[PDB]
Amino acid sequence: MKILVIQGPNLNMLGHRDPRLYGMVTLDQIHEIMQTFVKQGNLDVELEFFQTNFEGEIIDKIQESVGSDYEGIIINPGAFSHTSIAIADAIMLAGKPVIEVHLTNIQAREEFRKNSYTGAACGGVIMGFGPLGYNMALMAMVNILAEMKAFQEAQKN
Amino acid sequence: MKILVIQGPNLNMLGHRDPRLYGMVTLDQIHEIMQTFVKQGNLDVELEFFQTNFEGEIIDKIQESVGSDYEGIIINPGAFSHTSIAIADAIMLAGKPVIEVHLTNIQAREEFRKNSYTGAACGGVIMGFGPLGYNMALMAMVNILAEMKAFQEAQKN
Amino acid sequence: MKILVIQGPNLNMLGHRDPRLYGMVTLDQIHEIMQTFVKQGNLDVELEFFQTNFEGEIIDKIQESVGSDYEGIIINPGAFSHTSIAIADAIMLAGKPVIEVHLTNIQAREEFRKNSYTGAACGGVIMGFGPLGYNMALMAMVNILAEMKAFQEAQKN
Ligand SMILES: COc1ccc(C[C@@H]2C(=O)[C@@H](O)[C@H](O)C[C@]2(O)C(=O)O)cc1
Ligand SMILES: COc1ccc(C[C@@H]2C(=O)[C@@H](O)[C@H](O)C[C@]2(O)C(=O)O)cc1
Ligand SMILES: COc1ccc(C[C@@H]2C(=O)[C@@H](O)[C@H](O)C[C@]2(O)C(=O)O)cc1
Repeated sequence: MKILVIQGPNLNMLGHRDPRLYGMVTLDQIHEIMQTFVKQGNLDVELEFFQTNFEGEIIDKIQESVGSDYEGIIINPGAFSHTSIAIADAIMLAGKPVIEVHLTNIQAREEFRKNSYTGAACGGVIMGFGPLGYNMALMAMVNILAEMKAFQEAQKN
Repeated sequence: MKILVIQGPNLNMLGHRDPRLYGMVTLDQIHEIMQTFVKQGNLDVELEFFQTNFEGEIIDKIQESVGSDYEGIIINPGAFSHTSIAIADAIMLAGKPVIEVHLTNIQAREEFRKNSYTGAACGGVIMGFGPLGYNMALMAMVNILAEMKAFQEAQKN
Repeated sequence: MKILVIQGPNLNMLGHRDPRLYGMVTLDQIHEIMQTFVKQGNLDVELEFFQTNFEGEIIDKIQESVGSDYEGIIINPGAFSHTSIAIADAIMLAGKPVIEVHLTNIQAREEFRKNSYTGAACGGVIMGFGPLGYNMALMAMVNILAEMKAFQEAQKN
């Protein structure tokens, strides 16, 4: 399975600013960690990574996964989680599993971060585990996809 | 008259997901339905179509219309209707009639879709007729333009 | 010191619409006025100007200044002030002083203009002086930077 990993605004600045809620691990490092979770679990999973500060590039990227070779999306829309009805609408039209990840616990910060329009549109949401949350999402995605295919095996029969 | 039609985010995915509020017709077909309306009524109207998932491309495009061939704009800002103060400000400086269209009835859906910052800046708003809404906007644009022209022609006399 | 000046959406349209709150001076004219203020003060300041209608372009530009030789930013996020948590987050990681400027007094307009997420992340905010507000920001920026430097080399010894 090809799994698309989408990283929203300012996530490329990880490990260069703000080790209060963020630590000192970089975005590339998290992606390396995801890669070795796949490698070593021996999962038939090809990860593709995409980071952007543009809401429209996120929407473009989600729309291009439709009818593509991608079976699922792992997304951290960053600040756009709280504001982007348009990303939420793209998610609802994706026709495939989408898991939202947050590094931080968005229930425990400013009032303006508590709402997630994107999260409400995703099947599941993970927050507050830092980098590990992405490994959690990979484990879930693999199980969701296995379960979906095995359901559609015994489906026709 | 050159009339510019702007379609916002996810509108390019019509007929490719969600047959309930949206049906099964595509964006390209709606645009062919519009041309057909210009013909069957012999309107002296040249249409240019533009879809984007980018808030800034929408703003650039409205701005580009200022002191241009374009006599008016028919716009469906999509989800950005409810959030984009910047698109509303661009509409306010366009110096020409702008009409907002929605496919769905935005008074009858989620609470976060009820506000249209963009619609409030437009001269008039149309919602809940599906594809047909765009032809209704066409008919109004022609009438508004004719009345501006006549008023101006009888302003010098 | 190189100083970065970022101008948000619709600001390029100054003088080309709406002398009610906005007057008749253009964006290019404002930037010459700032240049003049530097020249006349014999300030050792190199200004770089950037305007965009794109939220992600503003965020890329703020990030690009991290680690560079730009020592400060003067920003008018325009309508994104009221909406963009993502731009506020970028300001928070900038690692350098950032001053927000508005031409108009945003406490005295529509209720939706009152909140500035970006202004709250900035060290200081200036509003309602028209173009003059940008020379006020320049004066402050120079004084803040000289203060910061007079402190670094004195804490060293
Ligand atoms: C140093 O750059 C950052 C800035 C913010 C975050 C947190 C993410 C955001 O961008 C926030 O706007 C959002 O509220 C939560 C966030 O999505 C997360 O916890 O992963 C991560 C790295
Ligand atoms: C198939 O993809 C979509 C998703 C949403 C819409 C509706 C338009 C939007 O994008 C919404 O976010 C908005 O609230 C209403 C909408 O403007 C419309 O009814 O045309 C259309 C097609
Ligand atoms: C001629 O075009 C404009 C439109 C609005 C402004 C005001 C600026 C904005 O873009 C607003 O959305 C914001 O609320 C205040 C503003 O930032 C300002 O006073 O500079 C300036 C020029």
